[PDB]
Amino acid sequence: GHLPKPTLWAEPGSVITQGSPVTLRCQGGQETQEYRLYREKKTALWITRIPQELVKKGQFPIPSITWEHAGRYRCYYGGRSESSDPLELVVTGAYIKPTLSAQPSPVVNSGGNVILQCDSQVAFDGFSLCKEQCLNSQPHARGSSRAIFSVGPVSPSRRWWYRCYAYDSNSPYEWSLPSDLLELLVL
Amino acid sequence: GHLPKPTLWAEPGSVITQGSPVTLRCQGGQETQEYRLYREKKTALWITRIPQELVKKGQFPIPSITWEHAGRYRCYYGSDAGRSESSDPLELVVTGAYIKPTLSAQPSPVVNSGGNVILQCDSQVAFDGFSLCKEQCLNSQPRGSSRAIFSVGPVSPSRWWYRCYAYDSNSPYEWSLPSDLLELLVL
Repeated sequence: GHLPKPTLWAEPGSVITQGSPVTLRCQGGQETQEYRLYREKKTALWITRIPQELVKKGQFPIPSITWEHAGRYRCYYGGRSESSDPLELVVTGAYIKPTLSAQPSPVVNSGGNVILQCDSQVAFDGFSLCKEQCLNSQPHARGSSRAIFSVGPVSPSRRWWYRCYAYDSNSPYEWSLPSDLLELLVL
Repeated sequence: GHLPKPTLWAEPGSVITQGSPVTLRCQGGQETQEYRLYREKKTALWITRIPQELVKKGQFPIPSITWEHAGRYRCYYGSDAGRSESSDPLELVVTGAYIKPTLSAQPSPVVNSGGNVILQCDSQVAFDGFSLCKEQCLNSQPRGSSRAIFSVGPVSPSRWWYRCYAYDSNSPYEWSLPSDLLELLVL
């Protein structure tokens, strides 16, 4: 027949601060069941610890996330369906926090673009920029562990709040503590 | 080095009524990278008409979307000094190809907070695929014929509007006209 690849998502989201709650949702449609979540590359042990009741409903809750929970996940149901697109679960708070700046400034004209700079006091091969949806960048040419991002066009009609993270690619799903919140003043 | 897989999204979204504009974004680290957008299973000619000015900024606009625009896209950046993995896929859907299905509450649009309700998507003509969208979407199956059943998890006050669609699995990104909006009422 036609078993549509299910939809996988995290609530409240996929980038969650260590110690905090989150619930992985897999839902193909109807009231139920044969949902099967698994982490890519290394079996995730908490999944096996989810009450069949929640699994038929496609709810895989994590009361208190830990670095061990991080990873790329996919789920399916069942004949079976294709695996859902990957959901990368991220935990933050593992390394010192970088600093986020807007060059030249947070104040920018409507429809314009601004360069956001993420600087780390300790070297890293990976940086992330999220808007309270993240962007992933490698370091930038001239900087001692700094990634620079380009955001725009900005518009007043929208909220432009950012935070950036530094991480080691050896474990791409464990990010540093978030940077202070950076608010863009569109004009 | 380390080449972080780019983030690929669409503005204003991945479900666009036929005739409307839509801009697919593929972004990464710097101000300009050699981004490359491509569709799966069938090459997308429209991507080649994109000026290099936009491409370097990772922008790939579609002024007026058509059936031929629907599809599974991914992108990456660099050159064979280093190209990144392809971004997570983005399924670009185009709606309004078929007669709209009817969407109903099973037993009713007014439910107790924390409760679950069954949504039914019915079509006057056979379709092997259905989709339910919260004004994201989860796709379902019938299932000998014509209807789809979706179960929406713990309903909470902290807004619930839905529209459903019908489609052919042999053309999974071309959806029908949307059913009327269905507002759920929490008590």
